[PDB]
Amino acid sequence: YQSTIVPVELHSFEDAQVIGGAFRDGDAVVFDMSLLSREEARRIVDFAAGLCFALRGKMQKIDSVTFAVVPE
Amino acid sequence: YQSTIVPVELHSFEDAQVIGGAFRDGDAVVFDMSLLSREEARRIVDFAAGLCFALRGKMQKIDSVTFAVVPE
Repeated sequence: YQSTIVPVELHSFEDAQVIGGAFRDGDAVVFDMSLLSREEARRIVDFAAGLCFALRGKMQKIDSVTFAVVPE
Repeated sequence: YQSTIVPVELHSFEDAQVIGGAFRDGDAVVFDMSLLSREEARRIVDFAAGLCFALRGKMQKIDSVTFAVVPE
């Protein structure tokens, strides 16, 4: 069974849990921050860095509004 | 062998890895943000929330400049 990257269009910092749940279960996540304020985008990236640290994953910047988190 | 909470006096956002390493190994961490700028304190708390989410831990606010992360 294939494990396609989970795409997430973010709406607020509360959606950090959507990236977190998928990544915690072992899925790569690609997320879009273009509907967020500058403040909330920063918050998401910091939360995602904490996810990656905890589970030994890697965060990749695709562009100014698109990042991916990839499991170990 | 006892597992005493790890106290961390933070100096920059780079010290998120000090909270992260201890919490990832299963230690509770109590950290002080009184030497940080407002910007960096926010960044630390968001990174710590990502750590807690990933490993099913809990973050507790002690006061405006002191928080703890506790493993599951």
